[PDB]
Amino acid sequence: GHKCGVFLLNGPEWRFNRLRLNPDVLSPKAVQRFLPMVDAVARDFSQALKKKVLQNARGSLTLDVQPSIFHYTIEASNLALFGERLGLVGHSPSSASLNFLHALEVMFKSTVQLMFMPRSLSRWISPKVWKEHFEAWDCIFQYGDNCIQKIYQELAFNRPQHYTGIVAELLLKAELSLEAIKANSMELTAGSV
Amino acid sequence: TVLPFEAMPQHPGNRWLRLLQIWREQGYEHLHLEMHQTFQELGPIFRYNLGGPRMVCVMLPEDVEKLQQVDSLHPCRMILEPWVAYRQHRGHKCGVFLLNGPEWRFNRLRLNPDVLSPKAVQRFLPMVDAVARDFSQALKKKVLQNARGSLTLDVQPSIFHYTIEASNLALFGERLGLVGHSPSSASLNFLHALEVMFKSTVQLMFMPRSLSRWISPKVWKEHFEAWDCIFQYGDNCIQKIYQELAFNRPQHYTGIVAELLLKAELSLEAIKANSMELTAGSVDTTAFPLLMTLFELARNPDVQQILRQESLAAAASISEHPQKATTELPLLRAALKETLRLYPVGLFLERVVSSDLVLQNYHIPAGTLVQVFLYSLGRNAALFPRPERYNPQRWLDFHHVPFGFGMRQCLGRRLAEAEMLLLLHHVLKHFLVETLTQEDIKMVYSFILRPGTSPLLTFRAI
Ligand code: HEM
Ligand SMILES: N#Cc1ccc([C@H]2CCCc3cncn32)cc1
Ligand SMILES: N#Cc1ccc([C@H]2CCCc3cncn32)cc1
Repeated sequence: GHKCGVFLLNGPEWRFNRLRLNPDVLSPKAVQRFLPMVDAVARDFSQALKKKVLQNARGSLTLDVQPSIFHYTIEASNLALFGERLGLVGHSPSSASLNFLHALEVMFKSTVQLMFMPRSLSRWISPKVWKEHFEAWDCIFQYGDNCIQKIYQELAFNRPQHYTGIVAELLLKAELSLEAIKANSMELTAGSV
Repeated sequence: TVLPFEAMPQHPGNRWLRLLQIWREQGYEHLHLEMHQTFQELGPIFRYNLGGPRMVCVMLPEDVEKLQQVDSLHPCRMILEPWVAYRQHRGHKCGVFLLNGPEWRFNRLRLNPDVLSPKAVQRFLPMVDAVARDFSQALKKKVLQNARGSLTLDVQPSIFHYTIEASNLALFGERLGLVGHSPSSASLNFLHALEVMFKSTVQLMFMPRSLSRWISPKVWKEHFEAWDCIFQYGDNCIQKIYQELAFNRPQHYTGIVAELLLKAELSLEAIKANSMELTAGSVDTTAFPLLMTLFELARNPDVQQILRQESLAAAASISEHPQKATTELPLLRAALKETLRLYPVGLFLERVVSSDLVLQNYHIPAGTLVQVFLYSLGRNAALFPRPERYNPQRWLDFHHVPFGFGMRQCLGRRLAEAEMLLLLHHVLKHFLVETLTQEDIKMVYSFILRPGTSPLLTFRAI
């Protein structure tokens, strides 16, 4: 019963959505506000690596950086988007963050398995892939739907003067319906990783 | 004038059809509601067909007062089969919560001075205060990491870990690492086991062991396995302290249990049993009321501002002497009572009557189990005008009995109060509590009464 965000829309619904999203997501003015938040996180990343690095006699650290990079993008995104700092740079992955990387992976995998046949074949030829596909999006939606509940409640009580992320500007303007803000808020939260 | 015990209205139900309803559903989560809607329809008092055994359910302060007059020297409450059974299966002694008679009284009189005595509270408050402070400091470090300077979360986990941290410090002088860090596997196992233990208590306590023996044999296995992990959390705690105090006696204060050990007026086995009850007993019963309070404050901004104002007022004097929190925060003490009026953790008081007595003008025969139902008592519109309204001032003036009464009334009462009192104190001086969730939280019975849902709270630092 959800609405589709811009990534999934065609026609006039799309344009109506997109034009209310540019100013706060894409514009040089938008950037000017969320870039210092992004920068803080990126500073934090390097600050955390350097600490771990200087603990070694050889002043180096050799690792798979994929895990920390993925958590970097989740942090910087959640900040820019939702004004929130999750503790995912220079600290372990949380079970929520890991469950979400995993769901996105499955979602994409299982996206490939369904994309290429019409619904009426996949229906009975691969029922367990639909069941799988939907469960990933359930997990995905739960995550992003967390962020929204948090900020939605926060904003019901005090409407800040300073900049606190992209979704705030969105809610505050209320140019878009709540369902629309939700759908797009989800796409950015899934898409930004 | 006085009427025969059988003149009393009867509860409609069966001890048998409820056996099965529990058998089937693996619980009895609506008990409180069902009991409430039975008082509505039958008046302040009714008997239940236990099938020979006599039980009466009452809801009036009038009737609590009558019941205390009949507390003997050895007030009895019903033997709680599954819990006692675990003690006999493992040969451990019983604690004050499970003892009756002379053995009860011997234990109780040697536990009051260090667990409940206001002298004791004066020694352990300042420790409790430290955990309460550590809790708001932790919250405020996180809150201030967010741009809107607020955190919106489910607090239940961290509330539960507070009551473990504080209890353990009050009790053992041990500061586990549990506030402003993550739950341990020892923590989550303990909480899990406590919950399982309550759950199974319900599944077993409504039918005799002869029946449950073969009706739910693995529910018994579940209960014991739960206790096993509970008695292993507690024993670990005691073995630590017992071996410290064998090697030297401190001259300063270092806990409720230590005082007991140093005095050795009770045998090691007796101390062991009681510490167990105190360790298991000081977690869920403190944490739920505390949670419930945060929620009523969250949904009564006005009552919260009064409380904060009186906590900013008392702020400097209290940090200077934490032991003063009891006398500088009466409005907050009241809110607690108000929380418990509405959300009484222990649903019932109960007495197996030593003497004939007369309630609501019926004859009550000796050896009758009289249960008092607090959910109804405190929701009795006629005694608490606008009962559905959260109003601490109500208590500023026998209507407050959620810890019980007489010699038997909760031994952890003053510890429970201090832990809730100090946490709220520090949350209020640092944060505004907020929710959009203004609709009532459905309570639920598994041995204790507890929120079924956990509301999403926002903590905004000022
Ligand atoms: C809000 C918190 C609490 C509430 C509402 C509560 C409630 C009660 C109630 C209703 C009783 C029945 C007493 C009677 O029948 O007269 C009781 C007894 C008891 N409680 Fe609590 N309790 C709380 C917290 C605690 C804590 C924190 C501890 C441990 C430190 C504890 C340990 C005990 C013990 C050992 C008894 C048995 C006392 C006896 O039979 O003499 N309780 N409590
Ligand atoms: N919902 C959603 C959602 C999840 C991931 C994306 C990602 C992955 C697909 C290609 C792409 C372009 N821009 C972002 N994306 C886009 C949307
Ligand atoms: N052992 C034990 C034990 C565990 C939990 C409790 C709790 C739950 C039952 C009602 C109550 C009153 N005071 C504390 N409690 C009491 C004893």
